[PDB]
Amino acid sequence: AQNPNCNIMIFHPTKEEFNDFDKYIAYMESQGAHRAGLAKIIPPKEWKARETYDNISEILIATPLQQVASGRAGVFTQYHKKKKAMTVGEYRHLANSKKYQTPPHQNFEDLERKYWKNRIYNSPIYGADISGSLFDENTKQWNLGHLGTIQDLLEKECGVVIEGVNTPYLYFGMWKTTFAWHTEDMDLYSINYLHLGEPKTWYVVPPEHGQRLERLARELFPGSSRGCGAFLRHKVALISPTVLKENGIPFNRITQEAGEFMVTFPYGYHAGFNHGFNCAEAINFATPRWIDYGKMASQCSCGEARVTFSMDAFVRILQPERYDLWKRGQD
Ligand SMILES: NC(=S)Nc1ccc(F)cc1
Ligand SMILES: O=C(O)CNC(=O)C(=O)O
Ligand code: NI
Ligand SMILES: [Zn+2]
Repeated sequence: AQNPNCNIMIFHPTKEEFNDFDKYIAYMESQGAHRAGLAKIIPPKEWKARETYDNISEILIATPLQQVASGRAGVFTQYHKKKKAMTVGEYRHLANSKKYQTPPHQNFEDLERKYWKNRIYNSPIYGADISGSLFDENTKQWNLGHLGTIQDLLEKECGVVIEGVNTPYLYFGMWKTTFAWHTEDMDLYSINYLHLGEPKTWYVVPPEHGQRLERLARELFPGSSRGCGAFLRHKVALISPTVLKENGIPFNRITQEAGEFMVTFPYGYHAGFNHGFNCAEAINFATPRWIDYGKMASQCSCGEARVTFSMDAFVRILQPERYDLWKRGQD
């Protein structure tokens, strides 16, 4: 078996290899990349997402989110407080202000130490889940707005035609902005391109060990666990690498820099933080290997998770027994 230790693998496709997206995902998996839950893909030197990022300041962040923490440094939740709208130019200025800017640091490891020591004592503001794309329409390779849709994948594999669409989202981040431990909706893949700015550090649990993370989360957030059998779907819980190590949870970490893609694989739990002002673009996708994960995906039915329109069809077709209860939490 390839990659038995479930290490995060890094790929350097040639421009020829970068033509066929599906084929290269399949190649990565033939080398065992999915066992880690996360892979890095460095694009060919000849490739670019767009010409410049000089004219993005007028993009609107309609609902910036202030991420307010509760708990202890290594085990905490965050809730999202809605703030007034601001443009990307205004947001960048805020990110670079004395209150919010990245502190002096020696290297990525030093900054990581500072993040886990001090994150809970600050409330950074995130521009998340903004529908849109920064890929040039003439970019033909690995354009996240031009991927085959999940609905067409389900139709190709299972013969059922369903409603729904599948478009990218933009994320504008600043120092300490945080993404909580989660897998994707319906345990789908995700792909994330860091367009511009400071790095993003990722943590990931191998899919074959996801239930170990779930068990620890139930122990560490006992009230949340009683309230919902799938509360990590709420995307609000953080557990530090130190606490994961103390509890013997297998995981890996890696830092993504501007110009690099990350792919998360079905049922690969991940979490992380931004180093400073940046912009990422991400979208979910599927392959034939995903279908069995979609059939088995846990669901939140307590009402907190609240998902896109398009997940309805996924649950309806792949999980018909669960559909009645799930839809109740969504109305
Ligand atoms: N490459 C960068 S950081 N360009 C940029 C970012 C924000 C903005 F408002 C205008 C331009
Ligand atoms: O970048 C972020 O804030 C979160 N991204 C993801 O969880 C992802 O791409 O799957
Ligand atoms: Ni994700
Ligand atoms: Zn729930």
